[PDB]
Amino acid sequence: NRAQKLLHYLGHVMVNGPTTPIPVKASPSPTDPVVPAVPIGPPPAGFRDILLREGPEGFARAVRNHPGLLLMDTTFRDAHQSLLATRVRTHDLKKIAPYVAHNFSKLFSMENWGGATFDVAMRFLYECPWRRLQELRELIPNIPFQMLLRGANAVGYTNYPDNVVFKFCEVAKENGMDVFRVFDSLNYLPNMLLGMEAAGSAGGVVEAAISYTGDVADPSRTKYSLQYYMGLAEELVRAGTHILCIKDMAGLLKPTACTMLVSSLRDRFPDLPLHIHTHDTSGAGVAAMLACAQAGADVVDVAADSMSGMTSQPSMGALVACTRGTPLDTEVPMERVFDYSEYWEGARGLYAAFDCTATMKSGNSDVYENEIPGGQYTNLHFQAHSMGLGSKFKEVKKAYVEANQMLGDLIKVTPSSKIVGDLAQFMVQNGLSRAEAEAQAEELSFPRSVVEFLQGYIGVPHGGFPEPFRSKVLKDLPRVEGRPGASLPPLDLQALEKELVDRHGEEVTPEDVLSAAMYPDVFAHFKDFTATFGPLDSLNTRLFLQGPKIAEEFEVELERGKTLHIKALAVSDLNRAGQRQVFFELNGQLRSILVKDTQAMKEMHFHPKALKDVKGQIGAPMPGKVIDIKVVAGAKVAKGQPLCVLSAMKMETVVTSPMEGTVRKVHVTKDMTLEGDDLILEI
Amino acid sequence: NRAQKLLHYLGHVMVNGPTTPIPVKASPSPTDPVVPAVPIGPPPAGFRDILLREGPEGFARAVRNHPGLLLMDTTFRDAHQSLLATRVRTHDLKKIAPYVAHNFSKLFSMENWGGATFDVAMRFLYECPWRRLQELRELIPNIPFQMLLRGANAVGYTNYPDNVVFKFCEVAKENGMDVFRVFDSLNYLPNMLLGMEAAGSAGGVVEAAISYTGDVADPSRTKYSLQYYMGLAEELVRAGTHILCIKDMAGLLKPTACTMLVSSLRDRFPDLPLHIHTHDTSGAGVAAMLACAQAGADVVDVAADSMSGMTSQPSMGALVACTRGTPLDTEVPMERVFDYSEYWEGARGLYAAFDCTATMKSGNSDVYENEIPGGQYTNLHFQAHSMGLGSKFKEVKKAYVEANQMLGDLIKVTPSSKIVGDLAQFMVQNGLSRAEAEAQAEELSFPRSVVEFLQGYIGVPHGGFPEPFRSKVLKDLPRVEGRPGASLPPLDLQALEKELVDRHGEEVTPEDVLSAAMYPDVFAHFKDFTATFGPLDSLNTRLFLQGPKIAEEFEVELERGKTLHIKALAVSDLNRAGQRQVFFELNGQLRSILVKDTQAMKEMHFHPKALKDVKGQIGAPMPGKVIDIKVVAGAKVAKGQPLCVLSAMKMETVVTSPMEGTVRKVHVTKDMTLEGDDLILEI
Ligand SMILES: *C(=O)CCCC[C@@H]1SC[C@@H]2NC(=O)N[C@@H]21
Ligand SMILES: *C(=O)CCCC[C@@H]1SC[C@@H]2NC(=O)N[C@@H]21
Repeated sequence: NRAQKLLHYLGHVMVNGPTTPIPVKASPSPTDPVVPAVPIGPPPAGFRDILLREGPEGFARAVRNHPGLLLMDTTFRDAHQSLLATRVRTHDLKKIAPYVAHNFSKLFSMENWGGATFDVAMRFLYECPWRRLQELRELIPNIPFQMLLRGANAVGYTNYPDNVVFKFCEVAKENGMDVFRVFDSLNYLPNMLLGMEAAGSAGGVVEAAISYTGDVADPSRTKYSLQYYMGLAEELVRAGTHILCIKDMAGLLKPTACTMLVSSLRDRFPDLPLHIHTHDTSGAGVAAMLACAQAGADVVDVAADSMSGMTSQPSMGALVACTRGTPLDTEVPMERVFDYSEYWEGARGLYAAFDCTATMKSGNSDVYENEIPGGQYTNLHFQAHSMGLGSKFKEVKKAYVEANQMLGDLIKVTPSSKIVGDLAQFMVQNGLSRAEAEAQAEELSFPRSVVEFLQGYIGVPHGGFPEPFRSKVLKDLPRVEGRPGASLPPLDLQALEKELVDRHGEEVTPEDVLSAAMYPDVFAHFKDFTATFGPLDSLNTRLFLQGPKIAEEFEVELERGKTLHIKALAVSDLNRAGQRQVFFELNGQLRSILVKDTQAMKEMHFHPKALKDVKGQIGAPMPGKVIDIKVVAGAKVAKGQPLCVLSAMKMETVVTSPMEGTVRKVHVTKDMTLEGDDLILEI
Repeated sequence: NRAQKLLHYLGHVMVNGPTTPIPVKASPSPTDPVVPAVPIGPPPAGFRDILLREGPEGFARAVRNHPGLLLMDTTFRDAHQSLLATRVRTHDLKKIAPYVAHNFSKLFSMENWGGATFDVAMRFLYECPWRRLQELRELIPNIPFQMLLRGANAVGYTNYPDNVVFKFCEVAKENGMDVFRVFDSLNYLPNMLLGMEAAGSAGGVVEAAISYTGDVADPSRTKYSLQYYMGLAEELVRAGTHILCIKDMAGLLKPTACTMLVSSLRDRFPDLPLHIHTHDTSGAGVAAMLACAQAGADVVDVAADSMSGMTSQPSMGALVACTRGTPLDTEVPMERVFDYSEYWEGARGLYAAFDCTATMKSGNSDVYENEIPGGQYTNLHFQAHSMGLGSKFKEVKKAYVEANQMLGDLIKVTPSSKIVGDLAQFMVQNGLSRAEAEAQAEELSFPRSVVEFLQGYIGVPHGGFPEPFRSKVLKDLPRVEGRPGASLPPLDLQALEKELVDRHGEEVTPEDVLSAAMYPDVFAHFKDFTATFGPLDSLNTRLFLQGPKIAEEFEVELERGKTLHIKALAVSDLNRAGQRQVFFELNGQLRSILVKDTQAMKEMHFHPKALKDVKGQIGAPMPGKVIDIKVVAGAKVAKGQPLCVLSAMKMETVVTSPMEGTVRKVHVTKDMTLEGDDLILEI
């Protein structure tokens, strides 16, 4: 009963379309991604060998004592979150993972988990994220792995109790995660210290990421000054971080600001490794990374050349070529870069339904005025499409700016940017301005994320909440102040394990109860879907998003040894219950799949009958047209008296009543062409 | 391997259409024929009981001593030969045979075999005629059967040797035939005596049928006078016939001529039974039959009221009603007639593709000027449709009159009418008049039936052949005079049995070798078809001519006990070899049928290549357009010299020759937009 669920999925996708929401109506390309040649044998030695040999402090001293620029690949997580709405599957990553393991041994790390990959992998792709992590950990053994962990937000959207995040880092380090980049939205310091403690006690390398916004080189803006970042970095180094990081999530770091900030961090902490992360939204990413690498940055984040650009990271080939021959040489050969970007061009062609290039064709300097991050940009375009706002995204960006100013000049990264984007979609859908919605603040019903933020369930912003808005929206809802994670009670995780073993099965693991603690309803619907259709992980992307075509024999190997040569021969028409039939040739023998179509129902309405059991139910003895009614609705009549007269083709009849009674209502109007045995009078 | 051939037939009819030629593009009606209620038990006693009890002479004395008019039903043979091109199957006859056996016990006989039913049952319907005869002989035991046998023509179209017709009557009497109506086309007397001897020595009742033509009441026409019929009847009574018959095959008997001829035959032979057969083409059939029954006729031929009329027999209900209360009472109840005609209205609705009423909506008095018989009328319309003359049938009838006059005023019945109709289609297809084709008689190529008739292989006409035409068409072909059947050698029938057992199987019976003696190639193609698709006899007519529809469960019971509930679920698209696939649900399990489509082939042509193995094969290195040729076809050139120049999108190339040689031909013309690697010069 394994190929039957797969054929049910394939027929359901053929007849009804894909169960994924599709924002751009397009098909996957017929061209396959070209995987290059990989030398057979064990891969080279990398930085994970020195990590497992001498710990995180020796890893930090090795990355600090490396002559030249080090790179981190973000193609597996942040490139397709910025460009393809986080929709790239584990199949296309596993096809290129041995090439990366053989040829990119000199990388610092590789971000391939965390962010929005958790929620999208369970929600839209029907995959387990721990399964992707384990598969790529077997495939790439020589390069350290890196995950993007929020403060007390783990991989969710709100603050969690401490035991859940500690257990989350414990199990993620158990599965294979090496480097943990911990950041917070509002730069709220105890949430950062909590996330750093949870990441450090699990045994992993800690990368304390400071969220950057504004401009430190512009003295006109004084809220997030250079001294603000210097004090934040001083306290984060005082908590025992191993690598400091600057997360510029919108792409706002300019070369002068880069030189100023990295030189301040280098002459304040002379032996601490600096990592810079930026997006190339404004079009100045490679220039900013060259400014950082000359100012004293150690690791910078890149992506493959076909998977970089618009809202993504800077390009790997441009960073390799722009440092060739310099003292900052990365000594990576460019031909391996060419083959890797060749693969990702072929693989990006498969995801044309979620692609950024259907709307945005080049960069945009207006990110200097709306400050939207890139992953949020593509996921926000999808979310605005799925709520009817799919043709008003410029107004969503304008209300984005308005909602940033209205909520008190927040630092927008994931959670806070999700709050500002929810408020922007609310202000677009209800036509409200800034002052127009602050005047009606005590009347309107803001969404759960905005009201939950104004309560303070994610933390406290810099300079405090907007207190007139917080007084007008929150009437008497509880304002839990201080730290949200030090107030909420710990979830009994063995109770949740006991709650989940009696619903799905007995292969429920701690990874599953962490998936259900982070997302209860998404894990429930994911488990129901994978009960119905089974492991759709090992399908290719054209099969997953499009199904097969007629008379084209395709090969599916679900598990080890179990191979299936499947043809799709015909699709019938609809049955009595609105169901179609699909005919397959599975392993050479004919099989049949019955799938419910989803559009051919809910089309019926007509006039009711005249029920014969009651003599006071006067109906039409013959069809035609009501030409005159002789009764007043409310009086009573005798039997034999005329009530209504009807006419048909050369025929006219007068309706008589069979017995007495009070005329309740005249059910028929004037000149209503009714059928036979249809009710004209209730009596 | 029995349901597979049936499903192959059903899928072949679904995808490709019916293998029958269809003259009128229409579908069988969704209404089923309403079979009435039949009382359970043994049927009444009829005339076959007195036949089997006292022989043909006692049968003749019983039909001669019956007070009142006797009827013969022609609905099973002559009605659908006149109206539906002989296409009614054994299924629809078997559905009403027990009703006839229970309710029409007072019939004289029932014509249900012979005529064109043999050739059409093997050729277009894929049935054995002996199978129909045996099935209806089990179903109707109380009524004598009647067959229409030609002279020395048996059930064919030319004269046969004596042993074949004697064996034919032997086996037909063995199978269940009781009454044999023997007639000849030219009223050639020794062929009539041969057919009467073959029918009488087998042990059956002999009905000597005189073919009627012209008008005995009109003294202006003197060729077929009343004395001619009187002398013919005198010699046919002198040969020992049991029942005399007048076959008016075109419908030319008028009431005065009927009274004159039947009164002459009654006062010449006072104790011999007279049978009259007519068609209702002119619209005076019931009046003529009432005139015959009052003049002294004993049996008249009728048909069911929904299966009578236009070119068919007179109506049974009109004959029953017009003799009610008279001394000529038939004592048949009219309600049984109503139910029988109700069945045949429902069953005639199934044969809408072969129906007379698509062209002819009422009778026609022009049969007084063209003299076409009714069965020939419908079969001739089919034959003119299958030879491209389907829209020129009025010209076929005009050339019919011309070919009657041109061939010497023949008596037109089956063979002779087939000769005149072949000549009429020849004169329509070649635009010839009468004298225009007799002037070119020595030049043209008349068909095999006309030339074979002018040789005299069917017999000698009254007054001799047209001797200028017989001299001009026949140059030196052998004119076998006298009797054709007393000249030809007898066929070795055991040799033909030995020839047929080593081709099809070992269930080859004498009925099969008579079928192959009468029609060799039709029996061969019929045996190949029934080897491929099996016994298609037990299908209903909508299934046979139309196939099934999608998602409509139909029941087929091929043989005793073996029942099949078949659904048809889907039909795919075409394969590589142009074949479609049909999906069935046979007995509840899914089956697949692969049928060759017949239209999606024979579409390819383009320019040939330039073959690389020869250096003297100069072809186009790039596509484009020939703009100038610099060579003269015939001279020889050196290598490096320009030959042709070609242009494409912003590109122009000059063709050089690789070596020397003589330019044979310039293969390309001016401004021929050719492809790449396409030949421009042979050298
Ligand atoms: C669900 O659609 C997955 C994307 C949801 C929003 C994600 S979470 C990370 C990015 N930051 C943000 O505010 N939106 C993006
Ligand atoms: C074949 O199509 C069966 C009909 C062929 C002609 C038949 S034979 C009897 C009728 N008489 C005649 O001349 N044509 C009809």
